[PDB]
Amino acid sequence: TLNGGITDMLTELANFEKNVSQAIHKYNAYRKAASVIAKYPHKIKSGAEAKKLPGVGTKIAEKIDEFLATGKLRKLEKIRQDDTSSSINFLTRVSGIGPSAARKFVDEGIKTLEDLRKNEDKLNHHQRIGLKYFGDFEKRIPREEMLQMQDIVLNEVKKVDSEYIATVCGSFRRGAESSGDMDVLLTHPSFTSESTKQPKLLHQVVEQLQKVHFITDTLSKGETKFMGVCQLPSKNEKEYPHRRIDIRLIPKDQYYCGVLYFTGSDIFNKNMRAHALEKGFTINEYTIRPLGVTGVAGEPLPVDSEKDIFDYIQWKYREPKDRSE
DNA sequence: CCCACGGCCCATCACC
DNA sequence: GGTGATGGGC
DNA sequence: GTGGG
Ligand SMILES: Nc1ccn([C@H]2C[C@H](O)[C@@H](COP(=O)(O)NP(=O)(O)OP(=O)(O)O)O2)c(=O)n1
Ligand SMILES: [Mn+2]
Ligand SMILES: [Mn+2]
Ligand code: NA
Ligand code: NA
Repeated sequence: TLNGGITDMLTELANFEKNVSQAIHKYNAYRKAASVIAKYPHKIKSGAEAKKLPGVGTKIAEKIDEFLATGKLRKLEKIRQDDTSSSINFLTRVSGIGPSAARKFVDEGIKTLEDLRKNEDKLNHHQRIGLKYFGDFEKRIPREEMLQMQDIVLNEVKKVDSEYIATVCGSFRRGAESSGDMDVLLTHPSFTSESTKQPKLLHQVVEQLQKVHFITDTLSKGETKFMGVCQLPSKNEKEYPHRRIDIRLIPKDQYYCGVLYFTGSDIFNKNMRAHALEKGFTINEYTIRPLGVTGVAGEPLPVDSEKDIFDYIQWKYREPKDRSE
């Protein structure tokens, strides 16, 4: 909340570049600037002060100057008033509609929730589910409900096979009081980086959760990755909101790089890979690998904790609750 | 000045 | 029909 | 939009 007025401006500018301009690198630029400003311990009094930070350059500093002088930014006013940009920005709030589809709809004169209902025939399955649960999907999930969800997922997973390990990651694991969705990491001793020892590994768990009517809809489903919709049961009382759930099956011998990754935050992961590279390592969601002189990655290093990955790249260990960058 | 900007799974659509 | 191309998501 | 090169 120290520099919240600035980070809101930068976030809104970022979304505009992603959704409307389709400039993904500008989007990331703004997001980067917002994050670096966000973990800055003094409250910014001028743009030149902010320009000291990496990620904040000339253009953003100007915008910070204009904002601190007037409490708003003209560029954002023009954007909000512009009706095509407005329409396109809104449609992307529907799951399954990205910058491309949103722009295509608006060009056809389709630019509201009602217009989407009226033209439902033009939506794919994903976009239809997103439209259906539009309100629910923009609701935060209180941590109290996450724990109820966690209990159910962990248990039904046990009911299929007790050797399964299901770990809730994401913002939940970072100890957030509310989450946008539920992220589940799944492993089994059969599945390592050396085979396909079980087929239907992810299917069994998905199917079991559908059977107890916890999972209600499927957005996508393959052999290692499920993207879908879930809902808590009601005791008798108003229904719980339908929630987004992601399930990711990962080789058991790569569990810790997996849980590090799926815990996030997404920007923290960009920071960690960025530092890891300066220290002669390449990290992804699966492994950490050393680099030779030529910039050629060796074979995966041994990992048996999250702290192990931190030690290689010589970072002091940070609790998941301190990765919300 | 100029360019690189963590990446891969899954669904669908254009094209043959 | 099978594909390669692309979008959307994490 | 930014910073390293
Ligand atoms: N581009 C991306 C997208 C996601 N991720 C990782 C880090 C995230 O913590 C994890 C899950 O993403 P997520 O569910 O969209 N957001 P996250 O759980 O961190 O916070 P919420 O908005 O869900 O409450 O995937 C990433 O590293 N790079
Ligand atoms: Mn999440
Ligand atoms: Mn998620
Ligand atoms: Na700077
Ligand atoms: Na969307």
